[PDB]
Order: sequence, then structure tokens, then C-alpha cells
Amino acid sequence: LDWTTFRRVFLIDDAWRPLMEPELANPLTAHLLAEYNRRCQTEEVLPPREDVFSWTRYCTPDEVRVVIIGQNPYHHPGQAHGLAFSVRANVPPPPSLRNVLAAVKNCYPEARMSGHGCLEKWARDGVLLLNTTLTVKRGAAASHSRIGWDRFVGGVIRRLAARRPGLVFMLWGTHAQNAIRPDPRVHCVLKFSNPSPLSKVPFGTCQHFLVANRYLETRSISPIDWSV
Ligand SMILES: OC[C@H]1O[C@@](CO)(O[C@H]2O[C@H](CO)[C@@H](O)[C@H](O)[C@H]2O)[C@@H](O)[C@@H]1O
Repeated sequence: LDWTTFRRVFLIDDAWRPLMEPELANPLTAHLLAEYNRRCQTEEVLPPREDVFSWTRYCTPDEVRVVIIGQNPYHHPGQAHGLAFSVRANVPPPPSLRNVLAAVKNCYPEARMSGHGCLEKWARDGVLLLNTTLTVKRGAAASHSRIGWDRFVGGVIRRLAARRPGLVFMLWGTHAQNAIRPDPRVHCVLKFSNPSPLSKVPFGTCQHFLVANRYLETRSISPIDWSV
């Protein structure tokens, strides 16, 4: 597994090399990539290839201030673009994203919200929106959850966390909470129910956005402007 080749294939930004290159030495990464490629040859896999690692482009590893974990990408064309929860700018926010934006609006009654659900602005500001499974077969939710992305992604998050003391993690729902278990004494770990529409627990009362900024300030880190 060669870094230059891998980087070129997925248009990965090079600032992430120290965090991702080590993952290429894990024998299981080769298996993951061969299976991902096998899937792309036999299915309409989403998001498009050039977007699978869009999260490496919006900000560098040292700019990450908050990590929000997702599960699987949207499986309808035109929705997913490589970031957890986010959808392309011309797509009315699906239920889970609508729920997240509503909590944001409840936390910040004055925020000037655009009404769209493209979280590129958050990503550029260092809010890492990462799915534990990066791809999916069109029309079949979570269809790629067993191909190996979760270990690769978890590895990257682990290296990022060791490199960076003081991160805020927002772990929403069971799956997110089981996949990433950051040292609570080194990082601010915030848990909540799932913004997924299947949850019968309202996501609207989530105050993580406010809690996160108070934490960042105690660590002399600039707060996040959550408007979007
Ligand atoms: O439902 C109206 C409106 O309420 C919001 C804001 O809290 O979310 C609630 O309702 C959803 C179902 O429509 C739930 O899935 C969600 O958990 C709950 O907080 C908005 O998201 C929604 O537009």
C-alpha cells in the first residue's frame, strides 16, 4: 500500500498523511480497499470516489476542534458528499440533518441559518464530520457496514486523538458511542441520543454545541460558530 498512489486515487489532502499513511501498513486495509474496489465494479457506490475522503480537504488534522461521528452515508444520488450528516447544498436536509440543525437553532436562536444542509462551513472550521462506514450501495442503507471501514476510520481517529489533547467529541446514538471511546480525562466526550428519525428521544434539546464551546474556551481554544 503506497501513500502517493493512494493519495492520488482519492484526492486526499496531504496534510493528513501522518494520520493516514500508517493505516496503509495494516494488512486489513488492503482487504478493505480491494473489497471497496470490487463493490464499485459491481454496484453504484456512493458517495462518488472523489468525495469519499472529502473530509481530509476541508481542514488539516491540527485544525480539528470537534469530532462528530456518523454511521453510514446517504444512499440516494446527490445527497452524500463525504462528510457525516451533511448533504449537498441543493438538497432539503433529510430527517437526521433536519434534527441536528433544529437543535443548533434551539441553542442559538439568533444564528442566521441558511436553510440548506451543506456543512462545508463547519468542516472548514475544524468540525470533523466522520462516518465510521464511508461508502454504501445505492438504494440499500448501511450495505457497506461490514466491509472494513470502521476499523480504518477508528484508527485514524485514534491517531488524531493521541496527537491532539483537548478535542471535543460528539457521540450521538449507540453506534457512535461504541465505536469511539476517547479518554474522557484528555478530551471532552459528549454523548446524546441519535438525531436519526428512528429515535423516539427528541434530538432537539441537544445542547452539545454550547457545551463544546464552553469546554474549548477553558482550553483557550476558539469556539465554533455553529450557524450554517
Ligand atoms: O417535528 C417537528 C420538528 O421538531 C424537531 C425539533 O426538535 O425535532 C423533533 O421532531 C422529529 C420528528 O419530526 C424527531 O425526529 C426529533 O428527534 C425531534 O427533536 C425538528 O427536527 C422537526 O422539524
